[PDB]
Amino acid sequence: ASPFRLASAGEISEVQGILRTAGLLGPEKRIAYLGVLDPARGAGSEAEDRRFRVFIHDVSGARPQEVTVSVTNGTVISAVELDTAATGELPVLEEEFEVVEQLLATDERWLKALAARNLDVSKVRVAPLSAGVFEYAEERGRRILRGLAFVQDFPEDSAWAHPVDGLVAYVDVVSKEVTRVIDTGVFPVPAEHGNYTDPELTGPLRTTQKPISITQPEGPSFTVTGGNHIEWEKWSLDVGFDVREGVVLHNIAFRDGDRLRPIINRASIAEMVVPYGDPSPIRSWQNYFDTGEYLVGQYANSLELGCDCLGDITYLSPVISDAFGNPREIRNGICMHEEDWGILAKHSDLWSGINYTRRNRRMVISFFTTIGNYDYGFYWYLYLDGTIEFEAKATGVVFTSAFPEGGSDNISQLAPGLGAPFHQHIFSARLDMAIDGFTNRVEEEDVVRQTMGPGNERGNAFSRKRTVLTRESEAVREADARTGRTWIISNPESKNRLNEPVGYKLHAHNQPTLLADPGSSIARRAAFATKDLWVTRYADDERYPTGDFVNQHSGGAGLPSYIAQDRDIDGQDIVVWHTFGLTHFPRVEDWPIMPVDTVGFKLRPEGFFDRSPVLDVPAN
Amino acid sequence: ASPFRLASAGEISEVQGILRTAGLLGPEKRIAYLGVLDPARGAGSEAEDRRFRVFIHDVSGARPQEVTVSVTNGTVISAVELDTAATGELPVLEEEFEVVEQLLATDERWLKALAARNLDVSKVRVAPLSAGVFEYAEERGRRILRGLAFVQDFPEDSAWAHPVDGLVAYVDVVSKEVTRVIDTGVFPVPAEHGNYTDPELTGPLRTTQKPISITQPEGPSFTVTGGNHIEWEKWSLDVGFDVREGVVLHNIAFRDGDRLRPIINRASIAEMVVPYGDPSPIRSWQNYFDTGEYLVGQYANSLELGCDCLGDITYLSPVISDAFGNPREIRNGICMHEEDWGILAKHSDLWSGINYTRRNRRMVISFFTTIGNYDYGFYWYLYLDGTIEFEAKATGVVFTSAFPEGGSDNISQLAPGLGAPFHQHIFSARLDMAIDGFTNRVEEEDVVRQTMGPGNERGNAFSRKRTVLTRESEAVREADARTGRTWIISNPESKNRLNEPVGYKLHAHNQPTLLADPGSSIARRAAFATKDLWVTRYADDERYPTGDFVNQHSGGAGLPSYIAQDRDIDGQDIVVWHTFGLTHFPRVEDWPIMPVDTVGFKLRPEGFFDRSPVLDVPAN
Ligand SMILES: [Cu+2]
Ligand SMILES: [Cu+2]
Ligand code: NA
Repeated sequence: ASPFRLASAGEISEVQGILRTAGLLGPEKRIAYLGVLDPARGAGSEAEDRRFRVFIHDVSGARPQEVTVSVTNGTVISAVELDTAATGELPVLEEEFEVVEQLLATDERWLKALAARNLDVSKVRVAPLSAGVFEYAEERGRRILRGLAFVQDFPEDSAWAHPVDGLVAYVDVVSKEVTRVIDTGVFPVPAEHGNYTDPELTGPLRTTQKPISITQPEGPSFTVTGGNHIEWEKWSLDVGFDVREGVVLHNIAFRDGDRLRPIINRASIAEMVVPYGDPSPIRSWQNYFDTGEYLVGQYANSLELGCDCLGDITYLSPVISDAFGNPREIRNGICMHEEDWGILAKHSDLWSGINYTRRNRRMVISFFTTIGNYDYGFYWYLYLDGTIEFEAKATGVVFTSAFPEGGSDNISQLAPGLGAPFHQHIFSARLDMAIDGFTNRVEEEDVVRQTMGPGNERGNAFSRKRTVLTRESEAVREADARTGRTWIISNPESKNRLNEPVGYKLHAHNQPTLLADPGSSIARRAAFATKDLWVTRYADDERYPTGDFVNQHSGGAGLPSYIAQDRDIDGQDIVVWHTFGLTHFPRVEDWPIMPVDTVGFKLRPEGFFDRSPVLDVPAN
Repeated sequence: ASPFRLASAGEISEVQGILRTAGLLGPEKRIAYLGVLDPARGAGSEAEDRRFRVFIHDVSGARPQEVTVSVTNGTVISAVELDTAATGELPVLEEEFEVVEQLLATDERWLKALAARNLDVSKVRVAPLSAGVFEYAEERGRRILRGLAFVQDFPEDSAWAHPVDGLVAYVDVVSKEVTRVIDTGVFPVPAEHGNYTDPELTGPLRTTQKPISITQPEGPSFTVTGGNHIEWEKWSLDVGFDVREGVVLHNIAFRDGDRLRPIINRASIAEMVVPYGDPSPIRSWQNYFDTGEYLVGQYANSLELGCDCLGDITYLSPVISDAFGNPREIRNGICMHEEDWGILAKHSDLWSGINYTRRNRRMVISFFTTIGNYDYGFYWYLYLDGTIEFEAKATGVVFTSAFPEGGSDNISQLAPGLGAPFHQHIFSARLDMAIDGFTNRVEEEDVVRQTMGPGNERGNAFSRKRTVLTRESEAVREADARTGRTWIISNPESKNRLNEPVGYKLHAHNQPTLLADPGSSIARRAAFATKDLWVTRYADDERYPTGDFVNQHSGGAGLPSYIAQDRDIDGQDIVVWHTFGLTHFPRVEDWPIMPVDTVGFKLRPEGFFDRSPVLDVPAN
């Protein structure tokens, strides 16, 4: 019934049938992206029309197409031919990754480079990576992947321990041509293995860890209805899944007495970029747009009970399309559970004699994705007190290189001869806000220091200032941790019982933003990552901070083009885009497999409620 | 057996006897502080000598004394008379709290102020607050408390809902004189109650929460020996307790193979200040030094199983002295337990076919204190991967005032006519470092951006720089979140297998430091709070960042005086002092009892180990 329900296998099969009947999905076509469109703005609107957006690639080299289909009515709504040299290439296909290593194994330049290093081609793995846009004019309008080589000594060996530095190749994956092979010189291949399940490396396993048992004897406190609608401790929301963005939260609302009060209409991680900071020509092109180029939902893991998710777990198993339009289920791809979260509130009062303690808990919605060497966990948390938090967990195996003799300013040493280039992991959260409805505004709040003098004779006073962002051209903001800067999203037409506008406050971690030179290719393609906060007026087609087609696309799309419209955002339907990330100088302890590091953000009520919203929590 | 064992009831009883026989503990004497002294520096220290430091107050007006006694030998080691106008007053005594309300209840100025407001003196509670040092020359050398009034409508009523603004009194608690009563005008006393257990306010309690059962069927993974020595998952440490500082961690070390490697010699929260930013003369003097003036350990809560600490809990019950030298047990004052902490490391490798997941855990050592309206939880965490983290949890009831007609730049409105002045909560962690031994140094690490040009043709490179702090005069540092600034504590004489000095990196939260004007009394007395990081050379008597006697001390004591010695800290026995805090603009949701907010810091290994230290964690 719900328009926000997960896509079903039948819906995906029906999209395939509709495309086939329309003549759009013959044997030379491949589906590079397929996802459900959210309902347009309008309460009720069209009753039931589930629409899907499809990007269709052609392996014969014909122009690709963007197609919108109505699965309800069995019709193609629109189909447009794309000029990829202008608007960008489609996302990378899983089947294109395998092509790179195979093509290189028969290229005379590649074989000659490996022979110079006394390497057996049968043992050389090639990491196929997105190409970006640089100085190679022949790449415009072609689908290019770039390949970096690693040696696998035996089938269970971690190839990441054995990078083949000084060598890179570029491959046209449609015409199946190796365009360039670049060899800047022989580096020793690091010889130490990185096999973290080898007892020679682990030593004997610990026998000291006693079990921790987390159980819910009466079951969990949340309910799931309609497949993906959650009700938990006054919160209400729908859990969506999109092959590009991964988990998407819809319709986040809080039940305050008799009233269901909206907070966030749609929350997602709408892009994530991983730029590398090594100026070697072997790697200076390396920038992953995991969301926009690779599609993080496509690579979601099946999560194992007791290992990945511990406790009383409820799973969702989202369905995506494969490259031919057949449904593929990601079994146990989303874990949901509640967690104890320590003390919520506590006070022992001398004068009244009352001692009061209450415990907190949070609802957790998570998934994990694996892109090559890296593994990322995406965690959304809802707390009893109205706080919403996102946390990204980064782990996996660091990307490696040789460590140059004499050292490096841009690479860490992990093991003898083994380096790890400096890089960042930067996320963009897209928060389509709906604080008590859609009439919202953003205020920047700074601490204000005051000078000792008249009206402040003891020099103790301090204050704060709020500045309303009224137009998009002034809504590109930077962090300032030293002034305690936060941003408040409020509804100027909905007041609390003190006659102040209701609001939520965004607390950032204030980590560095994109470090690359502003003139670089990556700064132009990932312009969102250069500033901490952007606010736009809502528009149906403004979905991603990097635009629709990120692969091999120059600048020109995404947030800088949206904000040029300079739209009114003072008490309007607005979207907050928050950039946050980790700057990774790898340490020895990250090798041979990296312990989790985290980054995120949170939103806390700011006069949204008329008093604490957790006065009705029982004592247990 | 261990020199670091908790003080026992028998030890305190023996101190009382020694003082009594020496003639130092007559009926006019009160113990304001008593604590065990740490062993002096000595890698061959064998002969047991348990020494206690005592501050003795005299209620008849005679000079107080600082006394050191040896419990082992039954002797007074030293006894010095204190000139408090010079070096500061002794900490506030619990018995002096009651004296303020009783003295004001018979003062004709106070009674006339209450009569104008139609307040029954029997219902007026007085919060007894520390005085600080301001313009009143008559207070130098006298023990002063200041009192602010709150109305309790009935014995179980929350008086904090009913502040009596416009009224403050100063009291000499030794001569039992009311020195000043200041009445700046009548403000309405806010009438709404704040009784968070009243069903009229809570509404019906939730019936939706289902239980979360956390058990350890084989018991916990840590061992406790000698009363307070912990071994857990390669970690080794001693858990101390001091009536001023609270929980103190000693001898933090990590067992790396067959070697016990020291990391931190002593960790404590050595001061915490709560400065208020309301310029009203009723409150412009208000600054709590909860550690230095009140002693946070003496107000530690007894923690209840299943409410305060959930899971398989091991308790410590520290012993302190009362004002007469009798031992007093704080039953269940410290909770220790381990808890699951999500994913530790995870990777699914395409090329090897190996799927790997391990879970993380942390050891938790905590206590809770209550000082008047506020309640603070102090949490130390040890993680499997070598991370050490501190977290403070702030809750309780916010301090209130009237909300002025026409509003305020320095006070939030919480309820009709009820205000909450702006304030901060600022902590100082004192970390006596011992990274692989005592020869340590500190480096400041900044991210370095690079410009596009030769050697960086694509404009992607970035780097970092490290600056060694070589003398105390250059070791007062500020945060810089925009450049990703961290501090590394390393041992230049102990190298990892890559021939780099072993180290640990301190990650701050980069919250604002003290906001008061630099010329203010509070900036002088809480100078530590004006900067994020200080490094000193270790000295036995440099224990607190604010000096030994904080109460009514005129300023400059502690860190500014220590740093002025300008000692060598480059490869020496050093102490790191980290300032961190919360800036609190109270929100409606903080009333009538405030949900927990948190702040803290963490330390992560930085080439301390030769590879990841958690390769031997089993799958379970
Ligand atoms: Cu990384
Ligand atoms: Cu506060
Ligand atoms: Na919106």
